[PDB]
Amino acid sequence: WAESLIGLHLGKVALITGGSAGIGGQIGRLLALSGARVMLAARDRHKLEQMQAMIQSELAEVGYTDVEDRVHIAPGCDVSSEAQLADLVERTLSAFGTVDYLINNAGIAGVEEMVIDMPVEGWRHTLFANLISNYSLMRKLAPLMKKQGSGYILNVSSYFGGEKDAAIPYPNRADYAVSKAGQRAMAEVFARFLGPEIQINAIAPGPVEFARRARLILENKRLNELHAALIAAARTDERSMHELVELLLPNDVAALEQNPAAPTALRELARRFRSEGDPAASSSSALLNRSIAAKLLARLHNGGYVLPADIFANLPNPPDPFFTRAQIDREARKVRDGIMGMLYLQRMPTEFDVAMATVYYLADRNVSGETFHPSGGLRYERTPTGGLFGLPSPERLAELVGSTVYLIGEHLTEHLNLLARAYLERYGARQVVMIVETETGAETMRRLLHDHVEAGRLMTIVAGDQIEAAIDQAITRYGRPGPVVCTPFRPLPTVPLVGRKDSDWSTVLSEAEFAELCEHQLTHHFRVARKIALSDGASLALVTPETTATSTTEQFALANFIKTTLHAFTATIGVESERTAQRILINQVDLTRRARAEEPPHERQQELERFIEAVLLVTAPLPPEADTRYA
Amino acid sequence: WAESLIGLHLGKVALITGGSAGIGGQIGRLLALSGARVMLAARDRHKLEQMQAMIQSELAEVGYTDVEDRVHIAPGCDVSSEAQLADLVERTLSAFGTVDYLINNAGIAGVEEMVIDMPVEGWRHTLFANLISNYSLMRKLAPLMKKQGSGYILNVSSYFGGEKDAAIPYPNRADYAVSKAGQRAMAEVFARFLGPEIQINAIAPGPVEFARRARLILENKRLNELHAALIAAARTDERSMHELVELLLPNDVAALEQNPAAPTALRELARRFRSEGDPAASSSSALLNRSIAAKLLARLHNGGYVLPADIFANLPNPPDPFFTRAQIDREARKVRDGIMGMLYLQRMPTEFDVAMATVYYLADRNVSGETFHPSGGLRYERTPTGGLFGLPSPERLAELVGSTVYLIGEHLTEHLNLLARAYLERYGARQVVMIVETETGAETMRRLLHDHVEAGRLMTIVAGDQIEAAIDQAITRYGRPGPVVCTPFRPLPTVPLVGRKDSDWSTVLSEAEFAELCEHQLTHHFRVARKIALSDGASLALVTPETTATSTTEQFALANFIKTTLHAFTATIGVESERTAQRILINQVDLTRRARAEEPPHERQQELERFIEAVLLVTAPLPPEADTRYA
Repeated sequence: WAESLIGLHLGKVALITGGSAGIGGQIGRLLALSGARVMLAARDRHKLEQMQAMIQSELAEVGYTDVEDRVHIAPGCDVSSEAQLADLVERTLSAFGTVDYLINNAGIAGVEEMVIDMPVEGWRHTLFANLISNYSLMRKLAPLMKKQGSGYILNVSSYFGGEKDAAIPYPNRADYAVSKAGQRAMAEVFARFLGPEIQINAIAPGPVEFARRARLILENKRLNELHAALIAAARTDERSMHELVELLLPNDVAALEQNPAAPTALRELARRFRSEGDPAASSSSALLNRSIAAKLLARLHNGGYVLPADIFANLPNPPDPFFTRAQIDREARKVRDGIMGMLYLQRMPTEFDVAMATVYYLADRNVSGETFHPSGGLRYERTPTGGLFGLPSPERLAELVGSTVYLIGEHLTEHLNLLARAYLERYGARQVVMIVETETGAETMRRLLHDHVEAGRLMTIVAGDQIEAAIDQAITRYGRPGPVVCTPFRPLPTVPLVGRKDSDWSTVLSEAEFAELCEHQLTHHFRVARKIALSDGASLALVTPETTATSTTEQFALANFIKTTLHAFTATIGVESERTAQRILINQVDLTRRARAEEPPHERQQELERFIEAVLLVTAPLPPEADTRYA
Repeated sequence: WAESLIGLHLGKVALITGGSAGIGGQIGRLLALSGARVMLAARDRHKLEQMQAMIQSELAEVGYTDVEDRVHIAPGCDVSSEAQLADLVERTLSAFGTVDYLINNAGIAGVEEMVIDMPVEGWRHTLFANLISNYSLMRKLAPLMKKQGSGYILNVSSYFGGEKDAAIPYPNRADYAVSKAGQRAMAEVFARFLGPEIQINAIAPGPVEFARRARLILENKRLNELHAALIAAARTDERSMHELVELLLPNDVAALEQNPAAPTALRELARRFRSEGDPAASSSSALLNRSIAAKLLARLHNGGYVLPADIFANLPNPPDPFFTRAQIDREARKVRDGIMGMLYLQRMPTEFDVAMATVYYLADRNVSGETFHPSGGLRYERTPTGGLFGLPSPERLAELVGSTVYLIGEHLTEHLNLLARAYLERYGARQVVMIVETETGAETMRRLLHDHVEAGRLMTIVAGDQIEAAIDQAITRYGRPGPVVCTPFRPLPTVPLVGRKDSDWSTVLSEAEFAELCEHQLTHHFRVARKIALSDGASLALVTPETTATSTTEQFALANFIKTTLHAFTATIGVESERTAQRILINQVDLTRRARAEEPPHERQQELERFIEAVLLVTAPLPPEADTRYA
């Protein structure tokens, strides 16, 4: 079966991260059979050694000699560590000389939580492991590729990283989805710079070849239903969140339902628990357990709600089982049937087959900037990214009277000034809280908005790199937001994206600068979305970098990289929020365009008004339902 | 070099249309080397025989025996003819038994004109040759594939057929672009029905490996500039189009520029010809030649303008050269440099290389509904298809007072009623001309709109299958349109899209019914767009079929097929119109959605209002420029 492969990649040197198992192991195996010398990098030494021994044995079977020279390993390699990536490249070049194929295959599942349960450092770790590592190894290996005249970079992405002009939501997986989309976007925007010498493509396989995860889903559902009901009740109830949570302390579903003084949101939730609950499960008669309570308390504390850390210290523990085996097995079959039901071909691909298709694809010298699907044929949700638009309804705009608006930004002073004035002057917002990065940014906005500052309608807060603490200041001092608009603090850098063939690339976008780019243009939005969703914001517009007719070709590339990658975040958290009955509406407003000629004197003011209308379209709330006694 | 290939497809039977040359010939060649028995179909017998002889010789070289049994040909095969497709399938099954791989490769370039110069029968011929042929061969070969448990359909599409969620404009090639997009859309929507037994995918290669075409471009540019200026002048000049064309009869650029009584549009055009013209070319001193005049006369006659057929009979002939060799060679280099400048890899792929990548791809058993790019890495324009939107500006809506609106449809009576009322009652349109297919449709709309009928604001015309003649009736009797809205006359069919494994497929969507689908859901819109652009309509909304919660799964599939395929048309004619300085704004409004659960009692009226707003957004004209003496 290896006859088609032998010789296909003879004389190539390949580095495969995550090479000890899964798709990466099979790509390493089949590249070796096809004649390439391979360096397999992974964290676990023992698994790598077994893989290396298996491959070398198979090479000897089909006639290669000196097989120890053809398959090397790099154990203990954590691709999230920049120092270890340098060590890996040094080890590889010492073994084999120049690398022909960089197979960026390593990937961690990530935090596996909803955004509002996702620690910021956990999100960052996923980005370093799954996305920044890919840029870093390219940055270390592309100079030698370009010098020798040929090279190939393959980022092993995922179907759940989306496609060129559409985003794919991956609820409870926003960090993973963003890193996958970033892998594809890196190929899309770096191809023109890396050509003609170097090809760069992504592969995005679909599903490839349990009770514990199902129980977690049910525990998460209980958490979401409680959190949404408490957030909603605190919105329209005179009682504090502290007083509302005290209603849950008896941990008695029927008693809460029957409490005439409990808010309707909580009473109706208790009725649902009793009706939809399995009578053999204690979740049908108890509101929560200690694990759910602690996670709920963290959500509330992370949303700026004030309540004692020991409020659940005397919570009665429901007896096992909280969910029955029947409930858990039912959810597990639902998960499995959902995944199987995606497959047009009704059969799960193997890792071997996906690797074989990838190894054939690597022979194709005429593709760059593409995302190849070695398996696919999937019925799954899809959100085409952006377009023509208009203004929202007059009744939705009338809902902005008296609102509290947060605006976040620094560099886009003209946008921030106009947006503040539109909310305040056109739609009678009560106040605008302007959250900037630095004192210099604060003074700039205060001068641009001096009239509204002097009248108490424009407040400024300096966030620095502590945006969550700044939002807590806004919550405490000025009240929770309705609309929030989040723009990046920083402009895009202007450094080269590739080096000249005979240069040392010393001025090219560094590994650290790429990480800084992700921090200011992706993580910035995730932190705001996380905090604002937790803090009961009504709507949130995420704004991507601006490009103008004077932007450089590299800035256009990076803007489109950010636009594509952020659309995966926006799509995912949108579906997460909808499916969990959070009310917050999260949307993305793009300021950039792919080509320079598409940029706007008069067209400038027209472009700024279009931005204003797009933001109003996604931040103007719906009017409440009418009083049924009269209308 | 064939070592990787031998055995890869051993025992497969493949039918390749367009198999005598180009990519199809190389796919046939490499499939044969890989062990498949191949039937090569093409029109020219001699070229096919040479290809067959070359392949058989190569098979004998690498060790196959009885090579005449491995490579057959089907000469004189015109895939645009349904009868010849039946003959081809009978010939193939007689030779080889069941076909494993259908390689739908045949394709003609098509009409190679702008939509407004494109004969309707020429458009239809391209659809039959390039798109309907693909369905017809699938319909004849899929039953045997499903019966034996395996099969593969590959539609050889093009990069200029777009991608899953974005359209790619191909000006002067709308018929080709639509057929290419339809090939991809057929794979996308039929995959779920054809699985698990049958895979269906498309390939969309980019450019693969002149003075005459450049001269045609320059002649077309002269045509476009004259036509746009005449159309514009007739709009605001008291003189008839007949009288305006008489100003061109001296065929003297300088005299027209200097004529104080000539409309400013024509005087400024003549100045441009003199300034931008090569003084050694007679196009700098003569307005047109007899070839351009005849094509211009056809445009005007096809737009309902009245002027004698012999109006250019005494036109002075400009001496050669009309365009200089320098001008022609300059345009030729511009065309070439444009295509080369697309390639990220700065090198043109060969037909052999694209075929090799396709033959490797055919081994992948885990992909269906995909579009594989065997070459790619292209910097080219892209229009992401659809989304959130709003209402247009109040000043744009005020421009609708006194307008003449055409509405075209029959089945969507509720949409047509509401749209007519919105234009008439909300925005003070002067009149609405309702163009339906049948008398029964006319009486239905007349009853729904009886108040506006009785008041002279709603006129009805019955078009049958002669929509162009019906529009001429509207032009003559009621005046030229501003906004036009074009909806399909017919609903989508409800027949099965595949048959049961042991059935004869007698109820499955027939080849004729697929052609009828294209006529009513694609050609219908092309004919209207062509006629309305020629007739100086100000805007045109193309509306795709409606789906509701009661639509069948097959109707959802066909609606998305039409939506994807029509977006290629809309994108192409949009860019064509913009690049040639036509003022007409053409956009697409989609009524369907991919999934059934995404369909709307109350949500129904909300969905209809959204449709109204989308149509107003693309049909409300811009206000004119203000009088500079005062503002």
